[PDB]
Amino acid sequence: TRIKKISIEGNIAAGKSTFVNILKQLSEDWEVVPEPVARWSELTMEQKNGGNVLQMMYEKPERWSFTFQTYACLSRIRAQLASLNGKLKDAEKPVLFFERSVYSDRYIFASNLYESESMNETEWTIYQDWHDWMNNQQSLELDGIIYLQATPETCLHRIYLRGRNEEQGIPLEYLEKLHYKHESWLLHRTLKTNFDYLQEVPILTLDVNEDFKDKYESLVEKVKEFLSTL
Amino acid sequence: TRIKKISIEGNIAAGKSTFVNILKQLSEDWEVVPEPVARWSELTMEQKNGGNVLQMMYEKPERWSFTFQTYACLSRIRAQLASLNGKLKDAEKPVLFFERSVYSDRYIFASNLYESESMNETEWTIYQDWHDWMNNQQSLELDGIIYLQATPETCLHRIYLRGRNEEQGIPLEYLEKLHYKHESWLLHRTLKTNFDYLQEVPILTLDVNEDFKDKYESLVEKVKEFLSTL
Ligand SMILES: CCCN(c1nc(-c2nc(N)cc(N)n2)cs1)c1cc(-c2ccc(S(=O)(=O)N3CCN(C)CC3)nc2)ccc1C
Ligand SMILES: CCCN(c1nc(-c2nc(N)cc(N)n2)cs1)c1cc(-c2ccc(S(=O)(=O)N3CCN(C)CC3)nc2)ccc1C
Ligand SMILES: O=c1ccn([C@@H]2O[C@H](COP(=O)(O)OP(=O)(O)O)[C@@H](O)[C@H]2O)c(=O)[nH]1
Ligand SMILES: O=c1ccn([C@@H]2O[C@H](COP(=O)(O)OP(=O)(O)O)[C@@H](O)[C@H]2O)c(=O)[nH]1
Ligand code: NA
Ligand code: NA
Repeated sequence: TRIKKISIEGNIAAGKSTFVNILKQLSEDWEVVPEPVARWSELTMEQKNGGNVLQMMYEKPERWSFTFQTYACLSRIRAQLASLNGKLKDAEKPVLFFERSVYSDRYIFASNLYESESMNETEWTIYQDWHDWMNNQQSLELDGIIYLQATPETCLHRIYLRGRNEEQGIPLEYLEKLHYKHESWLLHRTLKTNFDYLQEVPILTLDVNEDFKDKYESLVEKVKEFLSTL
Repeated sequence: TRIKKISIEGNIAAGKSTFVNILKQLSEDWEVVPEPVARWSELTMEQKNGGNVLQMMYEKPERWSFTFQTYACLSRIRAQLASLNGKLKDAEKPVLFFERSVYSDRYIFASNLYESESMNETEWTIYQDWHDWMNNQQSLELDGIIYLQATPETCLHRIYLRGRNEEQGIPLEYLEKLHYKHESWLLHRTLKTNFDYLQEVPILTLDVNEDFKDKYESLVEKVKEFLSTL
């Protein structure tokens, strides 16, 4: 019938890609939209652009943050809309799991870059104006959020496990800042956003500090119970 | 009934703002969408952002070209859509004159900045991808184009008449480059674009080298004849 839209949120290396790849296999009624930035980490024009932008970002974040954030968010909206229009047309209970959302783009990542002076006030105000508009010009509004909650230390350890050379420099302090933002948005619900409906969207919080790759049935049971409430 | 969309195109200081302000007064069925960049040259968030971006552009175009071009084009689409949805609902023969278009944004200005190395290949490819997408996600497609054709020398003289301090440094060579692009697009129709319908859109070319402020009736007669053909 109508596709349920669920975003999977969480810190760097919390296990979102891992969890989403588990979910996709469990039901023909379940599909996933992987995060464009994750895929930037035969190549399409977007992958070539995104690999160049990520590389330049590691080199000079105060030059590239606005360009990166705008392209990442555009790429996400395009990919989410393509799945929403493309998939699950013959499903009985269709669910589309988004790996992160246009809200994590703005309120986690772009916000953090502005706070670190990697965007100036004009870049940040243009970005928010563009986001406010790019989102209204609607069908991507979330039915629920699944928060994969891990400690900064767990996420630092999982960056090490994943082994991308570019990321081994990421310090615990950066992960603690992103952790606080997620806790403010999704646990305390203190974060004010420009999207009124978000204060009321249901949120399922899953503790993923314990390795779940071979032992995920309890997490999936909580996902199925949560889905039945929507 | 259905609003006719006509873009007014031409080099810097050819007399577009002048012509559009003449047209708006002549018919209750005629409305105009002034160019956001022109208005950046009580202040809204967009005017504050746009004044800052223009100022930084004069200082360092190779840092600010991508940010400026994206914001100018967004601002234009927003303003054109607002007029298309807002105005001329009780008109018998409604016409909306756009001061320039999303096509002059990309194929005149952004293209020129890429050619001058003020955008690198990644910035230019991201911009074109964004434009290709930002335009499809449709109701702004043009019914006709009015080309206000002036020599670079006329336009250089009219920059002097207009007297904006920031512009007095603009050299003839820059105006000659923008002139060639307009002639390729609108006179020879040699310019290849990613918008197939544009090769076939009617174009009215008006020679505006002679001052028309007190003597514009022949130009308006050619506009009314052109409109009757659409
Ligand atoms: C794996 C993280 C990749 N990463 C980023 N990703 C995103 C992102 N944005 C989305 N919209 C979606 C999405 N999925 N991802 C935004 S930025 C990234 C981060 C840093 C970076 C390094 C170091 C510190 S810091 O805290 O040590 N510090 C340094 C000194 N000074 C400036 C203050 C801050 N901060 C950020 C540099 C490059 C990059 C690509
Ligand atoms: C009145 C023109 C304002 N102007 C511009 N406007 C637009 C624009 N874009 C739209 N999408 C819509 C729209 N309405 N306008 C784009 S750029 C602008 C132009 C220059 C500038 C100066 C000098 C030379 S140059 O040829 O002398 N040369 C210098 C050495 N080196 C780099 C090679 C080039 N080129 C550009 C610098 C700032 C600015 C704001
Ligand atoms: O229960 C888990 C969850 C994740 N990982 C590993 O932790 C790293 C990061 O996970 P992922 O890529 O899923 O994190 P994301 O950034 O997508 O949240 C990867 O090497 C995973 O194989 C793990 O070993 N056990
Ligand atoms: O027939 C004309 C057309 C224009 N102008 C002057 O030329 C300058 C630039 O015109 P406009 O602002 O209309 O140019 P645009 O950049 O909008 O094409 C202004 O000072 C106008 O008053 C003029 O004196 N006579
Ligand atoms: Na599936
Ligand atoms: Na009018």
